[PDB]
Amino acid sequence: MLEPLRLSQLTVALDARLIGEDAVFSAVSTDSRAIGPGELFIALSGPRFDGHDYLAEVAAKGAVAALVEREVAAPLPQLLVRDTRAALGRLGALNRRKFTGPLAAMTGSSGKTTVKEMLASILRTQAGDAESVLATRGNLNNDLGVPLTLLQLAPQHRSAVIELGASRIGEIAYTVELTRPHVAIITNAFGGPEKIVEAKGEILEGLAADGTAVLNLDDKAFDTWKARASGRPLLTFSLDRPQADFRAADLQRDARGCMGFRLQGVAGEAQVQLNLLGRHNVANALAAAAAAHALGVPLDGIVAGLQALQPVKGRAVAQLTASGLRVIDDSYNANPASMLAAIDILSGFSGRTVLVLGDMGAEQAHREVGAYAAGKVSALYAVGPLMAHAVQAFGATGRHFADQASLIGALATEDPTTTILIKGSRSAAMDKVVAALC
Repeated sequence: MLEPLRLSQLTVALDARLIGEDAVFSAVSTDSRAIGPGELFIALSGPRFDGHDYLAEVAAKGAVAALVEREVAAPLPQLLVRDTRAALGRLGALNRRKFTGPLAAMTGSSGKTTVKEMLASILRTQAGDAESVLATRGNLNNDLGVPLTLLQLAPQHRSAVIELGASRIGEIAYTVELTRPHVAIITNAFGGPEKIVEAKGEILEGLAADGTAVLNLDDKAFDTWKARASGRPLLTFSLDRPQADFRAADLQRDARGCMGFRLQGVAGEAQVQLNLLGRHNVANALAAAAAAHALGVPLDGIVAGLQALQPVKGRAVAQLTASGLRVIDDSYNANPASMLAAIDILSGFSGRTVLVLGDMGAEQAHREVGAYAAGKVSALYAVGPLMAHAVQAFGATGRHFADQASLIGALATEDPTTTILIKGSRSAAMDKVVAALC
């Protein structure tokens, strides 16, 4: 928060009644399992629990008051409102309006998180100060996550990078109104494909008349979004089109498989080597570049921020071993969805490819993973009792191993130009296989 807030001064803003003594809070929590002294507890009703049941617990941990939508017959002061979700929203908006620094917001696919992390890297590198830039923590990006994020804005922040997510029409329109960005980015596009396009376009309505929209010229929804931008300043990005404001030429993988390119367009020209796999991440880099340009960052800061960004440990971390093997460490976690994506990542390499799996934390889901890999990778090597079903479904170039030591022994024979991707749920400990090779 920009400053502490007093209960009696929020009755107008929140249309609330104060019950009990006045109090001053300096942060908020929506969870009695993570609250401490000085904090306002906000009681939310959910599908499993009701925050209103935990007033004794928050009071004993030092919460100064509770925001509630019914009066509990209570161990601390209550600020009573009609809707605690809506009141949280108002508190987010209220705190945002005390923040005077540059603020960008982004939505689209899961690419939005990557654009957030790219842009945050750019801003923090340019500033030489990571704590001076606020960015949405994880995916705290919905009708609750956005205002909780805006409530983190504090006197040390000089700029902010907010992610907005949606699973319905109206959600982004609500949160972007709280957020009021100077720059809004849509990476790409509920009730169907046109509903998705309408939802993502809501981010543009949160811009002022001179706010900048960052749009993908390659997206089928470009025309619709440009129309909805209604004349606001626009920066475009493309992998294909010479007229886009931000462009990439000479896309090339380095030895790890990480994408490099030549940035072109209105910020100038420069070579950029990312530490990330995938052609689509070049497009995310262009969107981050455009947003940073709009916020005043020079070419060399854009380049340095993009090259500084590292993948999260155990999440598609590509690297070369001493023996010239390409190893993609995806060993953090796994489920059916993420297995399928990993297979598709590995399928983009042209040499021998080897998918290396441990059990997902049933037997049909393992069959489905094995069968989906057939036709996309050269071999499937796996360990774990459930993964026998994957190997069997995959076919004759699959191998099942009775333990990690024999799996590692097989992999130690793989030759340069081969690419290996290692993945399992946290319980499989496939990070040990990565450690043995790297």
